[PDB]
Amino acid sequence: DAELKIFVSIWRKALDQYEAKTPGVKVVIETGGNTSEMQAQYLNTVMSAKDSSLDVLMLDVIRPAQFATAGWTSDFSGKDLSAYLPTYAEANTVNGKIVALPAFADSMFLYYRKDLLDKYGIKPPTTWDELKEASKKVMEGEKNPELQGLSFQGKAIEGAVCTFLLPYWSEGKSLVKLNFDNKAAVDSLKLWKSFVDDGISKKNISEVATDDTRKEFQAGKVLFAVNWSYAWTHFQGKESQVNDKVGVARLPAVKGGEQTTCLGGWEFGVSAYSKQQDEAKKLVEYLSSQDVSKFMAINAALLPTYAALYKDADVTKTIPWFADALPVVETAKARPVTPRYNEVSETIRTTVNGVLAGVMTPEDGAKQMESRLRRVL
Ligand SMILES: CCCCCCCCO[C@H]1O[C@H](CS(=O)(=O)O)[C@@H](O)[C@H](O)[C@H]1O
Repeated sequence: DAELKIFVSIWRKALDQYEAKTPGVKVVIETGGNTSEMQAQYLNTVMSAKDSSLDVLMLDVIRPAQFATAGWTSDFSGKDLSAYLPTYAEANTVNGKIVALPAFADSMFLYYRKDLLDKYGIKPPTTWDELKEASKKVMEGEKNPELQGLSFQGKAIEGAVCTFLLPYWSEGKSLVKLNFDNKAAVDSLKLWKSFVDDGISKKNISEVATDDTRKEFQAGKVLFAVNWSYAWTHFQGKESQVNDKVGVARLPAVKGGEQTTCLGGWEFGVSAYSKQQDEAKKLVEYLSSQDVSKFMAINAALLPTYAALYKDADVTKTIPWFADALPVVETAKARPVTPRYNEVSETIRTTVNGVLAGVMTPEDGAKQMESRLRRVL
């Protein structure tokens, strides 16, 4: 018997299946913020205070180092992660302890209006330069002041960390020992600024969060969108203007660079302060199972944590492009692994937001970012 509390901020469907096979166990969803940094700030407060209310925590792929070192989670003792994609086995392992079980993979893709590219004879762009030239050509034809060339995240949210690193990684650089490439940091901030200055992105991109990009593209207002796999279900759902009008490509590269992307995804941890440790673990073993991974791929376009589900016939029937997504996820670059990740994120996202709001130049942004990261890495 148990009333379990899960922090998830279609999962209700998965929880109803567990309840239907587990008599005397009911599960209630709890929330605290939309974007991941908001969820982190909240969980820091209640975990710091040893709050026993939550049993299971849905945590971002960037969280296990913090949660492990603070002793905020109950480790899966003797657990083998070898069935999961190795990138997620590694992320959920800290000094040899299994901190959490993978919930779903994720990576950033380029969503595009394949109807608009097709009308203008344009191929999916492989460089930001090709994306600019495509946007200009489509915008000149459409004469549509509501049509944005490129939606990307400029709000001071976790997503803007990812935004900063896409061009940095593309140029072949790494952040981590801190290894700050100033030229590539300014080049990243200049690129995102250049879309606002050129009109290819809207004047207030600094106000745009992950799900703003999702809603605006879904409403038919965006040619090109940087986003995560979950967007797909919404694009092809009942309140979309873009059903059957969406292509998915690897992100453009910077001139002469690689088509790199950011690793994302989430995992289920058990709270160290949970009073229902045994039933919490059993719920997490169900939620991290292959059957539930498959259900979440088909019903919510969450990329699987199991390699085999990428080319499972029921998964590809629903989302054909998942068959091409496995190597993108497998090769995706990771945000720095550190217990102090919240300080890394805070520095990077506020610098991106400031540059895009015009509050600081890319040059001053990069300098201030490097000074702040030095005290943290
Ligand atoms: C039914 C459940 C749907 C939720 C699936 C996507 C959640 C957002 O997660 C993605 O974006 C984060 C940035 S942000 O949007 O929080 O700024 C990244 O950190 C994550 O790694 C990535 O998976």
